[PDB]
Amino acid sequence: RQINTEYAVSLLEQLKLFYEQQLFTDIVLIVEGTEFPCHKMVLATCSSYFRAMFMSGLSESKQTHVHLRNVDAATLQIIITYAYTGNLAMNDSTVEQLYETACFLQVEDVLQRCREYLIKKINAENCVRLLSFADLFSCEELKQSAKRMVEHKFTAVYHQDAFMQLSHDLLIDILSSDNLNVEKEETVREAAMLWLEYNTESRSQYLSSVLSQIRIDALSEVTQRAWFQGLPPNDKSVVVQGLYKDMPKFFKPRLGMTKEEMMIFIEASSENPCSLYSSVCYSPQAEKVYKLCSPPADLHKVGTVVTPDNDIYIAGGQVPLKFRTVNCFYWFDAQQNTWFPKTPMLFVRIKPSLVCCEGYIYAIGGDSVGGELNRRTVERYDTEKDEWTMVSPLPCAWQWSAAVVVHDCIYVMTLNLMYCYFPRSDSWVEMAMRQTSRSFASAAAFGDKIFYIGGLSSVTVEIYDVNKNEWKMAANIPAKRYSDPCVRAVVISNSLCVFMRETHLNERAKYVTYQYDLELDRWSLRQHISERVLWDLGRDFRCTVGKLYPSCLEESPWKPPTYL
Amino acid sequence: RQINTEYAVSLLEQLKLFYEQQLFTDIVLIVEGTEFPCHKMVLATCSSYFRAMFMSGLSESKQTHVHLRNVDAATLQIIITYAYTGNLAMNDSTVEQLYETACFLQVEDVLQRCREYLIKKINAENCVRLLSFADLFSCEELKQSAKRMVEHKFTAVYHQDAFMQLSHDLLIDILSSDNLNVEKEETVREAAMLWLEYNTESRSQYLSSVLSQIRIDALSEVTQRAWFQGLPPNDKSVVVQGLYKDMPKFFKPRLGMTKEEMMIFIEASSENPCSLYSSVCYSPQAEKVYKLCSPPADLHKVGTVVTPDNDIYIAGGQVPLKFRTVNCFYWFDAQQNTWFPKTPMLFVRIKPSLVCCEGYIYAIGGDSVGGELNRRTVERYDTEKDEWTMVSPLPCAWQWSAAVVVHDCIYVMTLNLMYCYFPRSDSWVEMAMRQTSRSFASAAAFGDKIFYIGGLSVTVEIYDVNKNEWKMAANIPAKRYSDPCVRAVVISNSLCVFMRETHLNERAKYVTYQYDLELDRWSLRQHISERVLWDLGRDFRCTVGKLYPSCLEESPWKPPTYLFSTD
Repeated sequence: RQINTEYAVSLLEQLKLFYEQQLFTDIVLIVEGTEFPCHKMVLATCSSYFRAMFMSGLSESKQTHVHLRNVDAATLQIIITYAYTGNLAMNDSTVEQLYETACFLQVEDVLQRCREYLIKKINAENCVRLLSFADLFSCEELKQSAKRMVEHKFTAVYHQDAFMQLSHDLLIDILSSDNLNVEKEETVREAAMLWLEYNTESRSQYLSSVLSQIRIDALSEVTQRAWFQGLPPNDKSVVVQGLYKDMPKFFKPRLGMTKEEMMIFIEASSENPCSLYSSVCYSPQAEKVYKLCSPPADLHKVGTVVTPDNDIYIAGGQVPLKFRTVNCFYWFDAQQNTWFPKTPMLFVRIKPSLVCCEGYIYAIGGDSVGGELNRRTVERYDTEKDEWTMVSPLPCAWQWSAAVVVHDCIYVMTLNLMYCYFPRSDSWVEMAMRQTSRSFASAAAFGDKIFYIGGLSSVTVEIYDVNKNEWKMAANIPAKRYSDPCVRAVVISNSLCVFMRETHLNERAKYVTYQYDLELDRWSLRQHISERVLWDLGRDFRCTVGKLYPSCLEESPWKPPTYL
Repeated sequence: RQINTEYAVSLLEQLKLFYEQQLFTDIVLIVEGTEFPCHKMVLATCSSYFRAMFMSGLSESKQTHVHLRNVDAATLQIIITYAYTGNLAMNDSTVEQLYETACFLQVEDVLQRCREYLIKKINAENCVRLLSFADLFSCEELKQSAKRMVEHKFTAVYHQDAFMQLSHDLLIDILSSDNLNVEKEETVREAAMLWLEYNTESRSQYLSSVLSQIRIDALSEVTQRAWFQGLPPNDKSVVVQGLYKDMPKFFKPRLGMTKEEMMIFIEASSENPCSLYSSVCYSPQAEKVYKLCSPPADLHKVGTVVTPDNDIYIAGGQVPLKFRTVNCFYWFDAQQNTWFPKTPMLFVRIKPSLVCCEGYIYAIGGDSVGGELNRRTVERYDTEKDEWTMVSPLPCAWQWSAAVVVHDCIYVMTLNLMYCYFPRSDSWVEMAMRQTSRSFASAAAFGDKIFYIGGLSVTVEIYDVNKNEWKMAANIPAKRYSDPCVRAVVISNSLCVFMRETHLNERAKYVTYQYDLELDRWSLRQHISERVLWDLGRDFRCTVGKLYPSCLEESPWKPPTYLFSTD
C-alpha cells in the first residue's frame, strides 16, 4: 500500500500556514543579525546538516538560538521556503550562491536540482567561471561538463579574466587534454604565456610545469606541408584519422587540429530498416561517410543551421504522436556525438528557416500556429541569455520559403518576392522581385551574391546582388535530359557548389557535386560522389556545411561494395 | 501556483520513517499505562484538541509526559497512524470506539470518514444501537439515517434488546413519527407496553408520555371495515391517498397503513425524451400510475428482486460509455424515493437473475459468455455482513434464463433443461426436462408450482416441486398476427400475467388476466387502459411489491381522454 497523497498535500500546506503565522517555533536561527524562526523537525527532513546538529543531543538541540555563520540570509530563506513548499525558484544571478549554501547545509534535493540547472546553463561566457566553481566545491558532474565546454571553445574563452585566475591544477588538465579546439599550436602556447605573466610573483615556480604540457616537438600538420601534398585527391584527411590515432598522447595533434568540412545530411533515408529520417555526413576530402546519432529520438521535419562559429543546431520538427508538432531545440556536441537540449522555442514549428545573424539565431516560418492571430511567426534566440523573443513578423504568410544571411542582413525569399530584415531597425524592406516563380528551391550565400537555385524543380540559377539589388539569370545546371535532380546549394572551400542527386528512368540514385565559375559564369565538374558509398538519401533531406571531428564521430559507411 | 505534490508525499514518507525509528519525539502520551512517543506538530495539524492544548502556552506545551484518560490505546494508535499516513483502516468491530475517540480529539477528517462509513453501514440489526450512539454523541446525519431505518423496519427491530434500553427522548421521537412501517397500531401499542415494562421502577413516571404518543382514537382502516367496502373497484386506496394526507397528525394513519401492492415496472420505455429508460409502477387496487426516480446513474440492463419482506434491489447492468459494465448494488428507499448504493458485486453482470433465498440475494448468470470457468459464476450477497460470497457456479452457460425460489430452494430454467440448487448442499441437480425448447420466457413462483411462460407462441407449462413433473395447462389467449409480450407476476395471492400485445396497425394494448389453478382456465381480471399508461417497450422487467403512493411521486404524463370526436 502506497501512502496517501491528498493527505500529504494537505498536511504540507497546513504546516506552511503555521510557519507564516509563527506557531510552534522551537528554534531561532541567527544569520548576520537577521532572525529566522523555524521548526527543528522541518529543517532536519530537508537538510542533513540540521539533522546531525539536532540528533546529537547536545546544547544545540536544547538552545533555541543558533548562530549560523558564512550563510547568506537570502539563500537561507530560499532553503527554508523549499523546506515548507518544495518549489525551488532558481535564477542565473543567485544559483552559484544558492549552491554554496546548499552544499554547506547538505540538502540532497536542492543540490541535485542546482547541479542539473548549472549543467543545462553552461554557455561560452561562464564556462571558465563554472569550471573553477566546480573544482572548489568538488562537483564531478559539473566539472566534467564545464571542462568539455572549455575544450570546445578554448580559442574564444582564453581571453576572459576568469581564465588567468584559474588554479594550477585547473591549468595542467586543460593543456594536457587532447580535446583543445585549436587550429594551431601557437594559440595554446600564447594562452599559456598570458597565464604565467598575469601573476609572476606567485607563478614563477610553475614555469617548468607550464612548458611541460604544451606540445612543442609535436609538429602535427607542419610536416605534411614540408614534404609535399602528394597523395590521392585530398588524402591529407586520411592522415588526420590515422597518425592522430596512434601516438604517445604527448605529441598528439589536438582535437582542433583534427577537423574536416563535411556535408551534413540530416533526416536522410536509413540503409538498415530503422528511423526513416537518419543523419549522416560525407567528407569531400577523405571521400568517406560517417554516421551521426539522433538523440532527437525520431524527430521529423526539422530545420538545420550552421553559424559562422561552426555551431550546429536544430529546431522545430514533429514527433510521432503516441505526429504532433513540438518546440524542441538541440545543440550538437562535436566531441561527444550527442544532441544536448537547449531552451525550447515559444511556439512549435516544422522545418523553420534557421539563420544566424550577428550571433543571434532566428526561427522563421515553422508550422504557422493560429491562422486567425498570425501565420508569419518568427522569433529570435539569445545564445548567452538563453531566451527567446518575438520580432517583427514576415509581411505576408508564405510556405516552403528559404532564409539566408549576407553582411549581417536577414534575407527571406518567396515565390517571386524577397524581403530584407534589418535587426538594427526591426522592420522588413521589400527587395527586388524574382523573375521566375519557384517553390521548394535551395538558397545559398557566397561573397556579395545570393543564389536562389532550384525550384519549380529546374536547373535555373538566379544570382542576386546585395549592392545592386538586381535579379539576373546566369546559367543552367548541366544535367541529363529527362532526369529528376533534387539539387541542394552548398558553399565549401570558399566556393559555391551544388550537391545534385540525379535519378533517371529505371536507374538508381546518382550523387555528384559541381563547382560554379564566378568569372566565366560556367559550371565545372568538381567531384563525382562515389556510389560505393553515400546510399540513396531521398528528396526531403536537409543539408548544410560544417566541420566535424573525423578523429571522433562514428566512422561507419556500412555500404557493401563489389556489387552486380 | 499550486503546492507541490511529490515533495509533499516525500516529506510525509520521510516523517513516517522518522516516526518509526523514534526521532525528534518531543511529547509522550500515556494511555492506561502504555506510552506513545510522538511529535506535537503532527498531533496539532491533525487534531484540533492537541492544537488547542499545545498553543495554550501552559505546562502542557512544556511537559513531555501528557496523561490522556478515557482514550483507548488501539484507537489512539489508529489515529496516530492516520495522522502520519493519511489512510484509515476502519472495520465494523471497532468503528464506534474509533468514532468516540475521534469526537474527543475533533479529527475532522476521521470524524467525517467514520460518519459516512456508519451511514453506509446501517443494516436491519445495528439500526437501534447506531441510533442510540448518534443520540449520545449528537451526530445529526447518522441520527436521521438511523431513525429512518428504524421507521422502515420497526416491526422487525422492536424485539431487539437495544430497543428496550433506549432513552425517553428516543422513544417519544420514534413513536410520534408517522413513518412507522406497521400494519396495525396494536404492534406499536405492544412495543410501548414492552418498553415500559422492561424497567418499571425507572419508567413508572413516563407512562403518561408513553400513552400520549400511541394513537388510540385513530381508527384508520377499521372504519372502512365497519360501514362497507362499497366503492368503485377497490377504491380503498383512494381513501388512503386522501384521508391520510389531510389529518392533524395525531390521528394520522401511520406510513405502514399506507403501503399498497403495485406492479413495479423497471426499464419501462418512457415518452420522456430525456429519460426514455425510466421506471413506473401501477396499482391494481388504485387503477393509477406513479412515477419513480428509479435510475440512480441513468443506467439499464439491471435485474429486479422483491424479498418477502417487500424490499427492492437492482444490480448488474452497464452505464453509457463516458457501455462499461459495473458492479453497483442499489436498494430502494420506499419512503424517500431514492436508491442508496451498497457494496458492489465481485463480477460485472448484465440483467442478472436476482432471487431471494433464505434471506440471501443470489446473482445467477446474466452476463456475456466469457471463459468456461470464468462465466456461469453464481454469487450471493449478505444483507447484514454486506459482503459477496461465491458459490457453486452454473453447470452450463445459458442465455435468457429465469430464476425463482420455492420452499427456500433455488431454481433456474433454460431452453429444455432445469437445475435445482440447494444452499444447504451448495450443489446443482438436474431436474425434469421440459418438452419444449424456448427462450426469453418469464417465470414466477406460486406455492409448490413453477409457471414457465414465454418462448418468443405462448404455452403455460406447470412444474410440480413435490412431484418433479411437468404438466401442460393452457396457452395464453392472445393474437398471432400482431405482437405478444407477457409478464407473469403473482399479486393478490393469485398468479397473473401482464400481457402487452401490439396488434397490426394498432398501438400496444395492456390487460391483466387471472388464472385458475384448479379449473385450469384463464379468466379476464382487469383491462389496463392507456389513460395514464403508455408503450413500456419489450425489454422491461416486472415484479410485485408494496410501496407508499402517499409520498412516492405524482405525475400523470398521459392525458386520460383525447378524442376530438367533434367532427
